[PDB]
Amino acid sequence: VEYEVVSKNLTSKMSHELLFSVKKRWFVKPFRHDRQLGKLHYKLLPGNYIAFGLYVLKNQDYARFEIAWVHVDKDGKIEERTVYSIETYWHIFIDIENDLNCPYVLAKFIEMRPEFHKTAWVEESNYSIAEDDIQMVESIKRYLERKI
Ligand SMILES: [Mg+2]
Repeated sequence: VEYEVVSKNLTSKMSHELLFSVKKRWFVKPFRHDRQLGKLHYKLLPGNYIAFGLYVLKNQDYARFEIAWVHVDKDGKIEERTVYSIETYWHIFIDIENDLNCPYVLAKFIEMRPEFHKTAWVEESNYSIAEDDIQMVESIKRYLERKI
């Protein structure tokens, strides 16, 4: 199964979506990264993945952050759900990058946001976090709650 997520930076707004490998425990290698529509493409062994989404209306100093759970079965059948959604000031997410005491995956995801008018690029990372998906997703929430 190849699944589609949006990844675009426009003068008005950005929308930064990234899948995550519960299995490899670090972001998923996209084969194609379309700059022509604002899209990423994915090759993924059927199983469990976390969609990290970041939407930002800059003229509103606005940013909505969401974590969804992507469950796709051995028949290729997709089903999603959001597990988490926070809304907040965009300027706050920027500072979270520099925040040292801030969940690495979160603090790195913010870092992978797309260059102006282009598509965020997932890198070959052979580093793996300590926590399993649940512990992680939690501390990513534990933090944001406090950081707002
Ligand atoms: Mg299942």
